Amino acid sequence: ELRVGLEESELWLRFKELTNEMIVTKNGRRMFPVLKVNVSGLDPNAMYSFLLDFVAADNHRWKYVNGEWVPGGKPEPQAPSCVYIHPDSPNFGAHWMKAPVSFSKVKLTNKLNGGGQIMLNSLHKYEPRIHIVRVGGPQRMITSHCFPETQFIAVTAYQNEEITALKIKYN
Ligand SMILES: CCn1cc(NC(=O)C2CCC2)cn1
Repeated sequence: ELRVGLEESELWLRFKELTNEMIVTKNGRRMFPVLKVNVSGLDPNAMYSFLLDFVAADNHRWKYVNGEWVPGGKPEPQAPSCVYIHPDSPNFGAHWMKAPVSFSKVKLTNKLNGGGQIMLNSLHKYEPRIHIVRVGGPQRMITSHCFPETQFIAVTAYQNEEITALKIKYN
């Protein structure tokens, strides 16, 4: 059975219990913590690409109001985000299972750009999701996994200094 797990879940849970925030810039900003996934149960010899996208967790705008995050009252349907291809893709099952698959080079932006950078809406809450795509073979296959532990609000600057402090303490 194909098993997908989150590396460093206990750290992600520290961020999550404060409401995690990720900075977005015009040119795009890398994530901290980095999404790292433990994968087992692949065919060592089969061919796979690792894809990353961000699901709008709800249809609302969020605002930091008197030291706490609160959703607006005006739901807007959230278009799905663009997909980031892990740069080691495409690659053998063995490659993907020998060390945690680390998305250290994805950059989160607030502006439509050449591409590579993933555009998110500022003050929307996001749930990271991967797709493991079996490629090359006749029969294609996808397996998808969400990481609730890694939810965050996209922000142009940090609102909760408790987050600012955790980011510095562990980077
Ligand atoms: C990072 C190098 N790279 C990989 C691709 N495309 C794929 O792997 C396709 C299989 C479905 C997505 C394009 N560039």
